[PDB]
Amino acid sequence: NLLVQEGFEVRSTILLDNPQQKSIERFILANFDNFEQMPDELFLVDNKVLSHHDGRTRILARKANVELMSVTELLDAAHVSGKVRGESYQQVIDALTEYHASTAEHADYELTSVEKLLNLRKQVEGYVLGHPDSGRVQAMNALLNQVNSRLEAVSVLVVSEQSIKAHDSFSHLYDQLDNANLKESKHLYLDGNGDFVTKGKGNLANIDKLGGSDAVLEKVKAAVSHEYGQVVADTIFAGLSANDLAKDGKGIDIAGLNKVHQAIEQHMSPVSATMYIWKPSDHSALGHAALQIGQGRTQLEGQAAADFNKQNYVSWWPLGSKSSNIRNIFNDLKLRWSDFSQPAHQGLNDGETKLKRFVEKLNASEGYASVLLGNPDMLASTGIPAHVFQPFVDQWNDTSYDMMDVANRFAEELQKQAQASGDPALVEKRIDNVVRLFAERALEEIEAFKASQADEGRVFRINLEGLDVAAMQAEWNRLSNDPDARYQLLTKNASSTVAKVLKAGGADKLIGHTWRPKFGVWTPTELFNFGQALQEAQLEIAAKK
Ligand SMILES: [Cl-]
Ligand SMILES: [Cl-]
Repeated sequence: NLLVQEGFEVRSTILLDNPQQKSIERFILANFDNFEQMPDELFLVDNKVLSHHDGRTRILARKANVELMSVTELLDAAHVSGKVRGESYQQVIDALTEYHASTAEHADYELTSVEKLLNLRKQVEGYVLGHPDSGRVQAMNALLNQVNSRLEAVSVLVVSEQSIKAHDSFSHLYDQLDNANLKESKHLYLDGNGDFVTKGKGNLANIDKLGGSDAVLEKVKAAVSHEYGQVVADTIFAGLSANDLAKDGKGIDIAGLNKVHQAIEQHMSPVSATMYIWKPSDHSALGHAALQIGQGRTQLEGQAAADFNKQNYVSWWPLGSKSSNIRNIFNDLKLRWSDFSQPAHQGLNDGETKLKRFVEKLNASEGYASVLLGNPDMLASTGIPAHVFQPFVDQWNDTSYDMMDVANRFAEELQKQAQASGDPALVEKRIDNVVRLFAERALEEIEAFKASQADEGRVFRINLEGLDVAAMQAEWNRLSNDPDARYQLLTKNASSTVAKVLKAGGADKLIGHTWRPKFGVWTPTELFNFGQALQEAQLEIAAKK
């Protein structure tokens, strides 16, 4: 047989764990049945016994094998003849795709592959929250059970655990609205488990018995309180009427649930966003705009809060990626307007020089190939499909340092791809744009920062209240989280990207009417005046209470 040493270890490298030196040890070897057939890791935390083999965490016993369905398996299970796949169904399919993607080169308990898993849960739940009569629900429920089995097995080993939002949070509810796509007059009800649900067909009874019970309103209150404490819950419900809470003044519809959402936000964080407007003293020069989205309801601490902050910063490219792209093409730098709005009581030279000698070096397409294969984060923004470039990226990276032949062979492929498309002008412009448009844009920005440090203009700030932060965060996430979204930022004003994010957060509702910039195009001077009208709208709203 084999001996066990100090969790524990076994040797003929196979770890073993008990939650420690009790009579639970008697239950352990009982389960164990064989010699070479042993999982790398094995655990005993509760009535559940769990193992980690390869990259996969499983829950083995409670004294049942659980495969998450593949996308095609799900296509077979959610199939409903005659019906088109709607956005809600697409959001799920995509989230499942992104998940199985992550278990390929990660352990299931890594935070990346858990955030993936959570989003799946988030997307399934909202599927059902918003489409209770869909012929899809059976398959969704089957998938949901699978996900929760996965979360349960895995969370034991997730290191932080903080990102995992309690099943009884206000967040865990609110998160479902995104993929629910619910009409706001729709009410929330509770089922025979007291879970949140909406009803369509068995509807009439619930519709008739509305004032009859407050279990729904009290569940929502209980949720807020479990997450934000009784003080927050007391305070924000104290100033929410019954008709704020529901069109008809009974229970809670979705409009109401959003008012609970926003209310929590104003409480935790009075300002929704800060708009920055750089007005250079003018070399016949260009003005700049950016927006910092606040933290709203979000409860994060330390490093993760700083990260969240940087990722909520709106410009012509997401900030973490801009930063790395800039280093990558050469190899700390701070690239926010907030960084230069300090005034005299407490890099941009090595980066400015390097970038000047890059654009002008680019202003003279074989060289291009070398740059994209260096920057794959940017190469995916060119519109060339992964399966085409990756062979070459791979060749460049690992295979023997035989670089220049590959760089040349890649350039050839780019032209075969431009022809295939049936619009080569367009393919070629897009590659060109990624490569060099980004360089020029980053350069011009760094130069504005410098111009501000050398006091050659003025950075204006507008602090905006009353907008839907979460909404703004999500919009900006759309606009920046895939390689295409980014190409779409690259080729427009920061001013307009900002205006799209403001509009997501409720801007127009605030101002009252639809705002149109002169000619229909955003500029920093347009954003500014917009900014100012939004501020005037808030006072003529908060002063109304
Ligand atoms: Cl949506
Ligand atoms: Cl800009």
